[PDB]
Amino acid sequence: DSRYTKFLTQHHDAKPKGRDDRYCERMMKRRSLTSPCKDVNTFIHGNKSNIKAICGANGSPYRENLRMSKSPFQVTTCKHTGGSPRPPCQYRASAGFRHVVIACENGLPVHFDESFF
Repeated sequence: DSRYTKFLTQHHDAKPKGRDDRYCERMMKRRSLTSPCKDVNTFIHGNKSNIKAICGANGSPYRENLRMSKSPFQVTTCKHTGGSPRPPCQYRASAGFRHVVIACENGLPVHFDESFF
């Protein structure tokens, strides 16, 4: 697989071990996002319940089909460097406490809008 399961696999790490370049390199490999190297990928920290609530009362409609969180989240964005689609995949991290924009379907998060950052 469902789009919700895919979203958790790609975008949720509750208690990150770090929030730097090496953290991104290790996590992109662990979540199988390195064949080919994914260009940009954000991990959202904290609990799952707060992320699901964006699809209800803790989010607001944003543009035609997206939703913006009403409060900020701890996030780490991983951006591919070197430009080779082939692994090993090197990444640069950008961590922050930011509002996030997602898409929801059936009350569940199914896509992360990387372009918002």
